[PDB]
Amino acid sequence: HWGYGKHNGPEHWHKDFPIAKGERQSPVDIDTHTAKYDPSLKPLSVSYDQATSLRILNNGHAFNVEFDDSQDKAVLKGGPLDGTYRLIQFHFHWGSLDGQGSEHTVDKKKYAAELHLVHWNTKYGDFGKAVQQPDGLAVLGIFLKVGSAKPGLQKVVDVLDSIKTKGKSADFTNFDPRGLLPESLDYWTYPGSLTTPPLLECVTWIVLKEPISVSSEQVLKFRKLNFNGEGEPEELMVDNWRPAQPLKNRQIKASFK
Ligand SMILES: [Zn+2]
Repeated sequence: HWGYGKHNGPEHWHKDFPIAKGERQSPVDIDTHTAKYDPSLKPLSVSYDQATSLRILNNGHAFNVEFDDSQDKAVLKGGPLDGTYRLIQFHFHWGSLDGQGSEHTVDKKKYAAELHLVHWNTKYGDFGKAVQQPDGLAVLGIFLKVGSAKPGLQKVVDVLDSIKTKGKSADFTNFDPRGLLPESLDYWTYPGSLTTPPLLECVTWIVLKEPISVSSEQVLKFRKLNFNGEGEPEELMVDNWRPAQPLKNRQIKASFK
């Protein structure tokens, strides 16, 4: 019964998921002075023009915007990756206040939120098989700061009322995830894990340097979601982020100087 409260939050997760204290856990602090530029990293290739969104779901921990991943329609390639990784869903982590909410931090700076575009390695055939492999997933992480509105996020904001509580879903077709990207694709990369149980160590992380800006009103609407199901005492869906984990024997690489 893991979650983000005092009694079931990230300091507890190790009791059901011992990998929580593992060698390549996520998120991490990105120390920008110690990350090394790696001139051998290729530019990233984000091919989302044929992306087919289907549905949006409140899963009790976050909301997921789900995609049709039965063919190579929206893929991530290049960068640190070998092969082709298919988009399956995106979600966010965010805070109760603008001073916190992101999972990765940059020189200990916390952003208001963090977007995760989750992709799986097509060499493993499906998502469930991919998460059992050390190179099974590529997660594109994008920070959110509060400032100007993000026009391409507003369709997401406007559907959240219809999925307020755990287990609720809604049709969510024709959403274009290109409208969530910053201008630059400069990134940091490192090997890590899912940041929620089961905390599997199967992720190549690709964290963009450039945040996107969202409005105060936009993030206030994320904070009206609920962790509870319908007809349960209201617990607002806020601070659904895991804090930074020990880097251990890992090097964070930069794509840029
Ligand atoms: Zn996430």
